[PDB]
Amino acid sequence: IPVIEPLFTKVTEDIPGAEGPVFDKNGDFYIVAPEVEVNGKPAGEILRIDLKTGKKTVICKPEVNGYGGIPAGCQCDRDANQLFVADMRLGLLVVQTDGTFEEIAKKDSEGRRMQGCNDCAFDYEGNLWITAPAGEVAPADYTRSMQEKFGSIYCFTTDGQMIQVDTAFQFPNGIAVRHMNDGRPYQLIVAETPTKKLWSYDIKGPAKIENKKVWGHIPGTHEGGADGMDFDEDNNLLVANYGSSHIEVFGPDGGQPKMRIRCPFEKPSNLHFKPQTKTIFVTEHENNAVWKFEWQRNGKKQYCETLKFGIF
Ligand SMILES: [Ca+2]
Ligand SMILES: [Ca+2]
Repeated sequence: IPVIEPLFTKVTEDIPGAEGPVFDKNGDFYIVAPEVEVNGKPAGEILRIDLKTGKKTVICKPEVNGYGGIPAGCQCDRDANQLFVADMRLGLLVVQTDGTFEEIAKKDSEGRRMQGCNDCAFDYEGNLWITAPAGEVAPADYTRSMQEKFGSIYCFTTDGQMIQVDTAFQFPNGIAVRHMNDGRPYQLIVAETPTKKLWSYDIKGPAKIENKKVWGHIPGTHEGGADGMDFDEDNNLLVANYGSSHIEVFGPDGGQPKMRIRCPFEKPSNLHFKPQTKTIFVTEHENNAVWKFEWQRNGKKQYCETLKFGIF
């Protein structure tokens, strides 16, 4: 498999469990620090990074009734410049730029208690597909599906429904949505970390997925596997292979990677493209840092980059 070795340039450092990189509607950059702790208890943070200086500013330190969150993944909204954040303890959060936030769901559409989330992906229809590898949200005792298959998948719809669309995953992690050229959402890709698998589903409509399939295979037998993921403008899927020192590049049809990207570290965690560029910001756990490198092309536009009142 072809492997490229692009220059990785340092962005920022010392962010415990550096995760969920995201750009907002203003082009501002954000990173989540799920692993920040205060006396052994979770006290996760959501930070804004000044790309010019690399200086950090924590805008939000989410906690509900004394229970600190473990913010792990982000997506920027389109109709409002707010961030939807997958939290391993609090579920789904909506965080404002001023640092204020709200807890979206205690329970799903079936009245079942909400599970802690890790990552999420907005489709062009505005529906948010979320991976839920943790057990029930706080106040429940923290649990994660690294060993047992109780990880779930949710779809938070435009009409405000938190619908569990699937479950029985062994740590569902990264997630991405494939769209047709006309903008129609038609395939969901879900990373199941320890099993070294990328699963796919046909999106038949909002909160409606069918035909679960093993879409791709993540290289290596190291501890870890597929973490964060995103598509480039040609629909190639770049997946951070935690523990392999590489970001895998799958073609539109999946299977085995068609190329790998060597990182100057062992634990790439998540990645995100800078709008209108080929620049991919990469978070990694070895140094709890953020880097950036130039990919072959621009990234696929995130939902936040689309236009509600767009003519074409
Ligand atoms: Ca993740
Ligand atoms: Ca991303």
